[PDB]
Amino acid sequence: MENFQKVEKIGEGTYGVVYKARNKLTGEVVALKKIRVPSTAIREISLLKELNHPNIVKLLDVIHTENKLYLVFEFLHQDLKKFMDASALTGIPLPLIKSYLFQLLQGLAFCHSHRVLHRDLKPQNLLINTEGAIKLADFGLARAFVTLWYRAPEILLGCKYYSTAVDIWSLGCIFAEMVTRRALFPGDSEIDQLFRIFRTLGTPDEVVWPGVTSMPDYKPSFPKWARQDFSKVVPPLDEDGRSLLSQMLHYDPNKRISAKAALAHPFFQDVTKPVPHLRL
Ligand SMILES: Cn1cnc2c(NCc3ccccc3)nc(NCCO)nc21
Repeated sequence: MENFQKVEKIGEGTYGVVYKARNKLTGEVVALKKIRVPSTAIREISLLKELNHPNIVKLLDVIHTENKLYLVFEFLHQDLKKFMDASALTGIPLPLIKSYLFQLLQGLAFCHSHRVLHRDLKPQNLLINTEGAIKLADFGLARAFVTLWYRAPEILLGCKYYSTAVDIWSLGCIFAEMVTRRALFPGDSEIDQLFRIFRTLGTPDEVVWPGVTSMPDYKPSFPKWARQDFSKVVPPLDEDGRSLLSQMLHYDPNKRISAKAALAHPFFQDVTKPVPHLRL
């Protein structure tokens, strides 16, 4: 819009291009998102404008002008993906990884309690500040209105009425990635994605996942793989970390751990809030 000096295109995703912009009037630097108009989209958004939390990127303003929608968000200095790319030679220390996951579970727990799902978590929409805080960006736009890597298996198998459990799956995937410095399931197609999950956690069945064989995209023709030990999957992570991850990656959406429950896991017993050395 004309109230902003679009100083840069910091990115672009499923819902449009995001720009680092300065408010011509307030002088503040904000993240301007040009959304790519449904009275309902508008109404879902208004709800999001009102959901505030320390671990959720704040939606400052909604500009519905000339039948166009722009979302104005607070600006954060870096995203997790870039930060991990910088740390790839030494990894993000466990204390920082632990603090980040803890904060992320709090954000998720706040949203999930309001029946708000993200549905598209990935390192790129996790933003961090020099203060050691991390926040979830784009929360709830999915309902208001492409890497398959963090996609929950029930979504891959055709489930249309998915739950908050899809976010815990995504988070578990990210958690593993920070630990090993390599993506857990780097799938290049929905079926490749699905068989990558199967080769590591083993092909699901009625025992571990009752109802699985009746899923829409489920085919009796799927290969049967065996489950690998987690010690081999996330070699560096301790027992507490592995049991937590295990619970986040349960096939059955109803058996997969909740964000609130995860906060009480013994893995977070020695959590602290260290500060990251960011290069801006
Ligand atoms: C809604 N929002 C608030 N701050 C940011 C931010 N800040 C990080 C940032 C700063 C400068 C250049 C690139 C990214 N990055 C992005 N998208 C980046 C994911 O590719 N959106 C943001």
